[PDB]
Amino acid sequence: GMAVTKVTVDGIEFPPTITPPGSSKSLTLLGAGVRGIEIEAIQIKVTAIGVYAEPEVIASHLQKWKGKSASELVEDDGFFKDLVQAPVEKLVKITMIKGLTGSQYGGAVEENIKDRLAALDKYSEAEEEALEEFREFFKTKSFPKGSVIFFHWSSPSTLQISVSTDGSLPEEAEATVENANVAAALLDVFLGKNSVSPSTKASVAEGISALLM
Ligand SMILES: [Cl-]
Repeated sequence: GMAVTKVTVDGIEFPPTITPPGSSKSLTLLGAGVRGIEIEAIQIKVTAIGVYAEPEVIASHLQKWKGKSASELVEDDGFFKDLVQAPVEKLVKITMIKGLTGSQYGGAVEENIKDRLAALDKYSEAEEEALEEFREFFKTKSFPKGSVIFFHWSSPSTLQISVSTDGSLPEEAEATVENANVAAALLDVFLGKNSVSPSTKASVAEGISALLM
C-alpha cells in the first residue's frame, strides 16, 4: 500500500510518497540508506538514497514474500531480484550530503553501471552509447551539498533523470536514457547482490515486510 512515515538518513528526510517529475502516479517509499563515492582515492563522499515504487509492487508482485520478516528478506537474493524485476515504475532519489561536480558524481555511478554490465557480459556499444548520454547529462550539472537527483524508471528500459540544486521536486523530467541493460544495471547498483548500499537494502527489506502486512 502507501507508506505513512518518512525515513531520515543522516538527517535528510525522505517523504513516504513521491510523484516522479512529469508523472501523475504517486510512488511509495520502500526504504532508504547511504553509499560512499570515492574521489581520487583520497576522499570518500556520501550520498543518501531513497527507493520508491508503485504501491502495486506490494499488492501484486511481491505477494510470495508475505509473512517473511525484514531479517528473512535481507539475505534472500531472490527477493531483491523479484523487486528489481517487478514490472512497476520505480524511483531512486539521491541527496548529496556534501558537494560533487556533475562529472564527479556521474563518473562514479557510470563506473558502477559499467562494472555490472561487464559482470553480465552486456557491455557492448548500444550500452556504451547509453552511458555516454548518461555521462554527458551529468557533466553539465552541479551538485552542491543538499542537491538532489531523481532517477525514474518510467518503464523497464526508460530511465528519466531530473535534478535540483535546492532539493525541490522538478516539474518535469530533464533527460531520458532508453536502454534496457543500463536501466536494469543501475537498479542492480542500488539493490542487487553487489549493491553499493547494504543499508538501503536492509531498509527496503524492512519497509516491504511492513507494507506486506
Ligand atoms: Cl548514489
